[PDB]
This record gives sequence, C-alpha cells and structure tokens, in this order.
Amino acid sequence: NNLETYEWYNKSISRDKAEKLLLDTGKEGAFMVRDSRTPGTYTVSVFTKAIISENPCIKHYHIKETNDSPKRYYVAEKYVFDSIPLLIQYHQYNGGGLVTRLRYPVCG
Repeated sequence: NNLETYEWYNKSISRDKAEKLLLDTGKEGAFMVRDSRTPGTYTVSVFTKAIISENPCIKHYHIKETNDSPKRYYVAEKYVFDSIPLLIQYHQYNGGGLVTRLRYPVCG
C-alpha cells in the first residue's frame, strides 16, 4: 500500500515536524500523515490556523487499524478503511468530526 504520495503523508516525519511544516504552510484544516510503529497505521497531521492562546493549530490524528473487511484504519472509531488515503479521502472529502476533516493535506 504505502501513502508516501499523499499531499498529507509524511514518512520520515515525526509528531513535532508536521506541526512545524503544517504551521509554516498556513492552511485551514491542513492535513498530513506520518507512519507509525503501531498496528501498522499512519499518523495524520491536521492543522488549522486557530487558537488565540496557541496558533496556528496542528493536530496529529493516527489511523487506527481494525482487521475489518476490508476496513481496518480509522481515527475516532468513526470510519475505518483499508487505506489511509481512503481513510483520508473520507476525512478529505466527507468530513470526519476532527479539527476540520482533511481540510487540506499538508506536505512539509
């Protein structure tokens, strides 16, 4: 599979960098992702210039995995998928109850 091709995905990336990269980009609901050692899912950096006490805003949403059919990945026991792209596509298009659902995938 691999998503090292999504405007939002960030492999070698970390939790801090994405925010830095997302913060620099400057987008409302900027979305990024970063692979993790977890069950085999990726992380999702969702940032939206906001917070009068700490902005812009960069949230890291991890893609939960659940041996479904085919569903597996999800971030909020909401929608699981067989790929972050779809899982992201669901947050990119539809709109997952997040900082603003993949409003705009970022790529540091």
